[PDB]
Amino acid sequence: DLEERVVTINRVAKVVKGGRRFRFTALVVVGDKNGHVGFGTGKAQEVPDAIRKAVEDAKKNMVFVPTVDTTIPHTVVGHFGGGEILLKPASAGSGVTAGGPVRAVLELAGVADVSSKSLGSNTPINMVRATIDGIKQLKNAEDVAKLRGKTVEELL
RNA sequence: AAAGAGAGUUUGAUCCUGGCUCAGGACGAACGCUGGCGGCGUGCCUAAUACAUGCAAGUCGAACGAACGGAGG
Ligand SMILES: [Mg+2]
Ligand SMILES: [Mg+2]
Ligand SMILES: [Mg+2]
Ligand SMILES: [Mg+2]
Ligand SMILES: [Mg+2]
Ligand SMILES: [Mg+2]
Repeated sequence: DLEERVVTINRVAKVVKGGRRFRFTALVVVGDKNGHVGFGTGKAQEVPDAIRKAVEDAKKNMVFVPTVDTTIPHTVVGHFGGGEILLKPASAGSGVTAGGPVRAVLELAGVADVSSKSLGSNTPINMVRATIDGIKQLKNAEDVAKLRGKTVEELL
């Protein structure tokens, strides 16, 4: 299946000679606890329509998270735009410590032991983009062992 | 083995930079409302300002000076 959570909704405007027109832009993070997660944005005159459009957008750009032993294999840093998110492994039973959007994306991804810090701006969309970007350069022991032509025991 | 949570605020709406404020912990603490008990601790942070009253450094007859029972008269 696919579970979704709403992050934020913002009312944006645009000026015309007859006044102004407003509409809502909604950010939605979808994912399942198997290790798949994604984010999306929607825009509509009504909030539920924006949520539905954001969900449909998020369903099209899913990614995967390596979650060996329910923990990030190694620390990484995202760098998208003006946001910075640092993710590092945590011990078993430590829970998840993160900011709002980062907590949402990590919880929907499926990880249970990870600690993160925000080192940049606090704009939610840039925070989510930075978190996903940091998730990009994750690694698995088997994959790097195959890349370097050796076994896991030799590498670890 | 250890390993870090953010929020509000400049705009008609944005994205950055930047300051201000708040969410936590600790006192030899003080003030306000209130107040049942037990154990263990702490109590002039200011005037090293001025001091009633009492006690805190004396002891050795094995180196040289006591009343009584009591020799004797
Ligand atoms: Mg797009
Ligand atoms: Mg505040
Ligand atoms: Mg009191
Ligand atoms: Mg009282
Ligand atoms: Mg008591
Ligand atoms: Mg003193």
